[PDB]
Amino acid sequence: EPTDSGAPSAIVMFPVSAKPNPKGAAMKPAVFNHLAHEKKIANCETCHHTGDPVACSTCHTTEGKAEGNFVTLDRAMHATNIAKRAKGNTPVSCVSCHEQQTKERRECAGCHAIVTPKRDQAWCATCHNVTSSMTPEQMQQGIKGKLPPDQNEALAAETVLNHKPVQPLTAMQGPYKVSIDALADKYEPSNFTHRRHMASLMERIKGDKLAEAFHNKPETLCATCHHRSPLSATPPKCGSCHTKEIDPANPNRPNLKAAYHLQCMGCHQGMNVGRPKNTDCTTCHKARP
Ligand code: HEC
Ligand code: HEC
Ligand code: HEC
Ligand code: HEC
Ligand code: HEC
Ligand code: HEC
Ligand code: HEC
Ligand code: HEC
Ligand code: HEC
Repeated sequence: EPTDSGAPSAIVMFPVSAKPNPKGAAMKPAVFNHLAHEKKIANCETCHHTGDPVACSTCHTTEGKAEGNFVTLDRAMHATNIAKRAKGNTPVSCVSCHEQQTKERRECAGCHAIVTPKRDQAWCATCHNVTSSMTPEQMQQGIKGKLPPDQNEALAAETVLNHKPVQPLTAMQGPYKVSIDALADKYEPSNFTHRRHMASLMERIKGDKLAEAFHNKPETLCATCHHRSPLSATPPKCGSCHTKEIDPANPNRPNLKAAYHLQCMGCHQGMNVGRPKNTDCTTCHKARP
């Protein structure tokens, strides 16, 4: 399948710099699947914000220059907080649109209302992924904008085709139900439908390639809720980090009650759950007669 646009189906993107880089001091080049993107975004100018479709690096070099308003390659590819242009087009970055996706799509917006992205090495590597078949020489030529289109296409194509998404933990790999009773007092324990929740959440995003590329560890989705602890099938209790009472030390951290409310309710509201509403108290935990 060829692209409508006439662009290569997948493209390797290099760190175009005014500073010579004989040692290849750089991030691993990024492979952009143009075909898959263009099939999801009809407006070519959403990305090619100046109109004519040309490499962003023609204007956005690592150092920045006149043609790009000194907006560097780093900024053009990872900007967040991009201001809405009063007139004309509001450019997008790779990161901002991806971020847009998690906030605008109901199936993404529940977990992403409660997830604080790590944006660690694994996150960088999702984009910075050119096949290891790329040689230092090819790296040098791409940097100089002298890599032949056929070699670029071939490196990009190999990258796309050699990708194998990670096998996540099944909902059967987590507990079926969890009696959340760490604070049981005025109400009964909340009998959480742990497995049903996980399974419903995963089904809604099954096959999404953006989601699959960035959820790249078997337990990543478990970290949605079990955050700030090593990826694991048996994470520590919320109660191990969240104190019953506001802890006067480190710091502003929600106490346990708020941790549960903010987390459970935060997702429900993020993916517009019909029930329970945050005011449906006995739906999550029956009042104690
Ligand atoms: C896709 C959404 C990306 C993620 C996440 C990260 N980067 Fe990136 N960045 C990506 C592209 C398309 C490009 C341009 C092509 C290239 O690889 O050069 C870049 C550019 C950079 C650069 C500038 C070039 C360089 O000197 O190698 C750097 C320094 C860079 N990116 C760093 C970086 C880091 C550290 C990231 C994780 C925290 C990261 N990027 C994620 C797109 C994407
Ligand atoms: C963002 C999700 C994209 C949309 C939608 C479209 N394109 Fe694109 N294209 C974009 C990038 C990030 C790249 C790689 C540029 C790089 O630095 O290598 C491009 C590249 C092209 C090109 C090749 C430019 C060249 O290297 O000189 C062409 C001809 C092109 N794109 C055409 C094109 C058309 C017509 C679009 C709508 C059908 C379109 N693109 C949308 C990403 C984005
Ligand atoms: C030169 C003809 C351009 C090409 C090709 C690309 N960009 Fe660009 N970019 C250019 C200018 C002159 C400016 C500033 C315009 C203004 O409204 O200020 C921009 C700025 C951006 C930004 C916004 C940065 C921010 O507001 O902080 C982004 C994210 C951006 N550009 C992205 C981008 C991408 C991804 C490109 C290829 C698909 C690309 N630009 C090409 C000029 C030029
Ligand atoms: C919205 C306007 C986008 C822009 C800007 C960029 N990407 Fe993107 N990304 C977008 C969607 C909707 C998807 C899913 C496409 C589909 O098949 O469903 C993707 C996903 C990716 C992926 C994951 C899969 C793959 O192609 O490897 C990668 C790593 C990716 N996007 C990279 C990427 C880079 C490097 C970008 C700037 C050059 C970039 N994307 C911009 C939507 C948007
Ligand atoms: C809970 C079951 C999730 C759903 C459904 C979706 N995502 Fe997700 N995502 C989740 C977690 C816990 C993480 C890890 C954060 C970090 O520590 O790395 C992520 C991460 C992403 C990312 C990368 C981080 C970022 O750039 O913000 C992307 C781009 C992403 N997720 C996209 C995404 C999309 C498009 C979804 C709907 C189709 C989606 N996610 C659903 C957990 C969950
Ligand atoms: C699910 C989305 C919730 C909604 C809606 C409400 N609560 Fe909640 N609550 C939730 C959890 C998972 C827990 C932990 C239960 C425990 O035993 O560990 C709590 C806890 C409380 C508590 C403390 C425990 C108790 O006294 O038994 C209080 C008093 C409480 N919740 C009050 C409360 C009120 C009044 C709500 C409606 C306005 C309400 N909760 C909604 C989950 C959820
Ligand atoms: C939010 C939607 C969750 C996701 C996604 C996962 N889990 Fe979970 N889990 C979460 C809560 C609120 C609870 C209660 C914790 C507490 O301290 O009250 C749990 C608990 C567990 C446990 C403990 C079971 C037991 O004590 O009976 C385990 C072992 C567990 N969770 C595993 C687990 C795995 C492996 C996940 C991904 C497949 C996963 N959880 C996701 C809420 C959330
Ligand atoms: C220690 C290893 C943690 C465990 C286990 C849990 N959480 Fe946590 N969480 C912890 C920190 C250090 C922080 C504060 C971060 C900061 O910005 O101050 C929190 C924060 C929360 C919050 C607020 C929103 C957030 O940033 O994610 C909530 C809603 C929350 N935590 C909920 C929560 C739940 C329900 C837990 C068990 C499933 C849980 N946390 C465990 C660190 C620790
Ligand atoms: C998204 C990441 C969620 C988190 C965190 C929690 N819930 Fe949830 N819940 C979620 C969905 C999307 C729905 C609607 C139905 C669907 O699957 O599409 C619900 C539903 C509930 C309900 C009713 C059905 C049930 O399975 O019991 C309850 C009572 C409920 N949720 C409780 C609950 C609690 C106590 C949570 C934190 C421990 C919690 N949910 C987190 C999405 C997500």
